[PDB]
Amino acid sequence: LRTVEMKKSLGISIAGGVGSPLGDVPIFIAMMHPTGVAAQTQKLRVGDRIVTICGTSTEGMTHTQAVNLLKNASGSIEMQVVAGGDVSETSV
Repeated sequence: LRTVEMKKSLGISIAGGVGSPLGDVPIFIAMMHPTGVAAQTQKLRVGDRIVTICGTSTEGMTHTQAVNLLKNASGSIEMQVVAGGDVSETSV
């Protein structure tokens, strides 16, 4: 579990959520802009699953809900993540 505080775009591409094309899966980081704010933290990784955003659980969030929250936010944006662990995919 890692907790990150970012100030803004965040420079991440998020995927997953309730009702995703693969069913209800945790929100996750699918890509990251190489020079963006997320990259600059050196604490987020592609494949991280997002457990909380702006101090609230992602349990039950759809992809649209999570994206709208992140797009709308400014100031300090808290995120907590867990590593994907190569559990549901494999890094090559």
